[PDB]
Amino acid sequence: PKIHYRKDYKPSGFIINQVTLNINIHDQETIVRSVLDMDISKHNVGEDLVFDGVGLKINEISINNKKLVEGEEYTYDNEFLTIFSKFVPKSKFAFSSEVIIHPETNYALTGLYKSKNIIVSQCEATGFRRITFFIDRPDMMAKYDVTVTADKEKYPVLLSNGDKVNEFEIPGGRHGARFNDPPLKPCYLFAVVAGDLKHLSATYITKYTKKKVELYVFSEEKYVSKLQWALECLKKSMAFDEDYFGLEYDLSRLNLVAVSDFNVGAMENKGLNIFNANSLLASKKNSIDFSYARILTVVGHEYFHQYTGNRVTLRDWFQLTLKEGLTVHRENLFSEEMTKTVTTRLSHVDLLRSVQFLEDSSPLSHPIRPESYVSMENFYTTTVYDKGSEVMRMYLTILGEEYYKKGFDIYIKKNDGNTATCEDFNYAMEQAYKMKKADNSANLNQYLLWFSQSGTPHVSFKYNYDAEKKQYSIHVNQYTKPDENQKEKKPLFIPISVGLINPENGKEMISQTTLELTKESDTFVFNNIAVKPIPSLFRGFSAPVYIEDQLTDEERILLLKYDSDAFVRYNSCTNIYMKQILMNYNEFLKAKNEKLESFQLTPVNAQFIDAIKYLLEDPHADAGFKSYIVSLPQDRYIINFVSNLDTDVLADTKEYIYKQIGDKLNDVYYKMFKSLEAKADDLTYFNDESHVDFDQMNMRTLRNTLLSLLSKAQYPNILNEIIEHSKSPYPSNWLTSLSVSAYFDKYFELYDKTYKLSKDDELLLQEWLKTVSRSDRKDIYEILKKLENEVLKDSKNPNDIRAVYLPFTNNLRRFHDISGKGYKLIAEVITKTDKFNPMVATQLCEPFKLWNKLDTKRQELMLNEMNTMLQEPQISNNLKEYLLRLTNK
Ligand SMILES: O=C(CC1CCCC1)N[C@@H](C(=O)NO)c1ccc(-c2cc(F)c(F)c(F)c2)cc1
Ligand SMILES: [Mg+2]
Ligand SMILES: [Mg+2]
Ligand SMILES: [Mg+2]
Ligand SMILES: [Zn+2]
Repeated sequence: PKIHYRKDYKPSGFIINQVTLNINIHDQETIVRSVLDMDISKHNVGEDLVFDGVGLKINEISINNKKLVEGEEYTYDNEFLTIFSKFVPKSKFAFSSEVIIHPETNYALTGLYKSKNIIVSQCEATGFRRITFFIDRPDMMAKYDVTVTADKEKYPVLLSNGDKVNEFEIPGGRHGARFNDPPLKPCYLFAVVAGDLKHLSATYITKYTKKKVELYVFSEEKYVSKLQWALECLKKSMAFDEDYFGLEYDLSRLNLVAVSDFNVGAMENKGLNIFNANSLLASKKNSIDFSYARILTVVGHEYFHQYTGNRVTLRDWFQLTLKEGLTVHRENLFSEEMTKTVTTRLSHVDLLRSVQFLEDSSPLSHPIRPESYVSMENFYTTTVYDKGSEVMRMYLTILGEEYYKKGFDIYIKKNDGNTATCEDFNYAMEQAYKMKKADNSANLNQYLLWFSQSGTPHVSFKYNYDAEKKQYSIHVNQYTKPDENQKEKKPLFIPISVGLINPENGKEMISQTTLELTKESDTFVFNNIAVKPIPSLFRGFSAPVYIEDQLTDEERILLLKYDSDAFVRYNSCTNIYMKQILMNYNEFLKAKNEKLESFQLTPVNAQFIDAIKYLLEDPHADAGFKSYIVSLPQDRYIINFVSNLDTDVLADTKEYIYKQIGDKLNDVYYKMFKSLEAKADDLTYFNDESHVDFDQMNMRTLRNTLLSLLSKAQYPNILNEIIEHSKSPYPSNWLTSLSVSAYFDKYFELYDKTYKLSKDDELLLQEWLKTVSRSDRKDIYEILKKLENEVLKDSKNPNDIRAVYLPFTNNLRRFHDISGKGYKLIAEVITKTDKFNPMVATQLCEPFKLWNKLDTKRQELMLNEMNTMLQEPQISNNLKEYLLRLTNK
């Protein structure tokens, strides 16, 4: 297994200047002819010419139109085509090849493949080599001239990058289209699509150049009525890049294409963005509310890549976070501006501190720019994406908007049209830093440790107030635990956005302030502080760290009620919950270990419950924020704070705390569930796909959260509400009715009702599958078997497999059944999936990421299943390398 090392980067001895492709799609095979106009680079030392080429069937290869012969002049081992250096020209030459590939049976969904009746490519990271021979790395930038031919009846729509410059008929019912893309691009941005596609289209006029851009959104005919929101989102994305960053689209046309079979969310191929249908298609009758923010996010993300990834690209794959972290950050700015809801930022923090913090304390922990890799298909991690985004966001926090925009424009102007590295971005940010500090000696050299140092920093606080001096001090300490990547961790540049709240009136005591912590510890002193404040720390979650606020629950309640910052209010609530959870967990654990016949549990803080009621009853307070405060922290957030976590004890702990709060607040919950109905379920715009109301969707989130709490509590006659909820036109509601009916004898009645509502829309049926999978049912294992036999069967669609199994893996009580039956089940699915889709098989390993954080019995059970998977003779490269790293082999 070849290990690639970041320090080993060297430019190629060759240059590829022009790619001319002929892709001829036939019924049982696809023939790919390619001419590469090539040259010898200044770094050449007379080496063999080695092309990447994976799974290609060679018909012929030639240099300068002279056919090469296997064995004497070249070897091919199904991975590398080697042309011996004595046959490689010493000046400009043409390399040509004709190969046969087979998209119909390409179930791994990389390279050229068939998704239902659509032929589609996926080339990032190293998938272009599955289509034709290439030096398949992003610094080999070239011009592309691409012709595609196909049966006209089956494939009337043909698309590739660039301008369509010819269309022509071919004998035998075939036709072709030629696409010329003159701007240089790396091969991972190549794409081709062929199918019987239907579309919506619009014309966008850019802000400054006033160029007309044609926008096309494509799907199969059955779902063309689900394209409208995506088109709206694309217009919004273009306007935001113009308005915030001053950046306009440079091409005449942008196509977005939905396909049913896709390994991830979407892909930014230049002018031809290709999407998982679940991240492009929606309608109000056939989609849950989550689809609307998802499509906005993913359309936005792929659009923002046109600058941060496409026009400025990567020198090498170790720079992945330079385009992904930065594009996630750009999408976050966009979505926060579009939704105007605090829950957009809170949702990203919620994901980071559960999923990404877990990764960063697991054996898989890596920095956002790793030092090595074996599988690029395993490289696309929440660390690279989401911690990367927080690292890109910290530059904006440090510089402020005006200087951040100045630094970003420096980055774009200096690197437009070229490859770049993480240092290039830090350099541009540093220039803005010098401007802001009015100090040409200022630098961001320490900031580079965010790219190289793995692990989550811990930031802790102590305070001092001198009432006579009116002097307040915040003493701050930072610590990152040593791990496999650094034995000694260095202090980072941590920006701490802070406010000081007057506890008597709730008002701000200082102006906007960002503490710059650059040492292992520092003391920040504030004068003329007239009363002892409550500090509001890491406003907006200003650095990706474990925050240890050292506040009392009384102080946290005051912030929860009266602070100005949504994150600090949410975090103060989180911290109150965590203190309770750890305390009750240990009490339950003691009772279990000591086999106690009786014991006591510490009750939930009554002033905390009073504060929740106060916020819930405030009509001016935000419904999305309300849904967060009545929900306990994510299990994957909690696990970062408990060694040898017994999942049964945690489930008992959560149950006690929810029952404590519900015993006091259930009448409030029910009153709110009823009073929110009119605005939450308003149908005024149900048949307008352009009208999306994120506040209204948050009201539905709150109602569906409250209904779940009330159903679990067996609130009197709540089943009446559940049944009426099942009749709502909104899938978010009627799928919720299925979920919350798990606690009643009507579950299988609603199972059948909602199945019939879902079965005729591919994506809605996947949402139904997720709802069943996550149902809190004692018979969930029997239910999963029913889904397997009746709905899923032997589908190779990743959306189907992920929908059936991943939600169930979050069932704390049942997935972690002490028999190990849940670990056995998912391991069987992983091994089965690995036969045809190694990338998705590795995604299905997600529940095992926390294996060494569980109690010792469950550690043993998970490890046994992982070792069983590792012993499969046919295990893929992806899955083997992932499980070897995860099990510390
Ligand atoms: O969809 C997402 C996550 C979403 C983005 C917005 C909301 C979260 N991310 C994709 C992305 O960054 N798009 O810009 C992304 C695209 C291709 C690959 C990828 C595919 C393969 F088939 C490979 F083999 C491979 F090595 C790599 C992995 C990820
Ligand atoms: Mg092949
Ligand atoms: Mg405008
Ligand atoms: Mg299907
Ligand atoms: Zn991306």
